Amino acid sequence: HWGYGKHNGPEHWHKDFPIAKGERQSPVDIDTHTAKYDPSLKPLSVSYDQATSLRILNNGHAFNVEFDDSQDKAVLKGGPLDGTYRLIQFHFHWGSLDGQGSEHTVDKKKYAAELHLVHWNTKYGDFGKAVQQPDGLAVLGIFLKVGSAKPGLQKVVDVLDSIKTKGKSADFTNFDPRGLLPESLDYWTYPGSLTVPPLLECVTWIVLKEPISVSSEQVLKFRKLNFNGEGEPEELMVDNWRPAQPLKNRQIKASFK
Ligand SMILES: [Zn+2]
Repeated sequence: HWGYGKHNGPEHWHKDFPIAKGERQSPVDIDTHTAKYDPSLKPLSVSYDQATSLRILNNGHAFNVEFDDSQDKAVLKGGPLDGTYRLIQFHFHWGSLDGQGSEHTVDKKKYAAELHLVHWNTKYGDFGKAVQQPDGLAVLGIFLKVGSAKPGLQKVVDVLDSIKTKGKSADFTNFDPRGLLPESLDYWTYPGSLTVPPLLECVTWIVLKEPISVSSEQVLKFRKLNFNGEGEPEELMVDNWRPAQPLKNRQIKASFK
């Protein structure tokens, strides 16, 4: 099936998903000297006070923290967006070593990891319908560097032992995703896609400038997960990032001077 290796990695994905070579693929390199400051961009509104996490899942590519998205609870609005987008899940991408792991890059710099908080446009009624629309998703992307521990992440790290292998899930209630946000909400934005198959071109990307710091111990626990299922040959869940894709006919816009 698709994955991150020699034989089924990103360089192969186009065979099953020809949109991989499309016009608006993600991630991309953010060239900070060309991104234009756009004074028409609004502050991002992140309203996560009523977020209801339900469960964490090892899907065989990453782990997903899932939310109850049956009501307007946890919503992203403003910024570059028109309307209201509901939080469905978050996950990460990370490396085997701290010098790689992010999907977006900044002037070619790779961070140790990248967090994606995935939200769908409530004008399309459900997630499956939204991913069929060019404005269906808003993904908030946050870089991770290694240094001080992020206290807000520790609940996530300490449940990973229980979801080591593909197909495992665990109850994961009352997790507050505000604890994963940096101080500033300054951002870059551009139109793009999901970074895993089916690679749909339905995302407004919002990539925060300011990384969060996590500890080496924290990221080390991400790297003990497994891509394989229970009892199969152990292949550590590392390097689950797609590299930068061509920018083509797109502009990256900065919310900040
Ligand atoms: Zn992602």
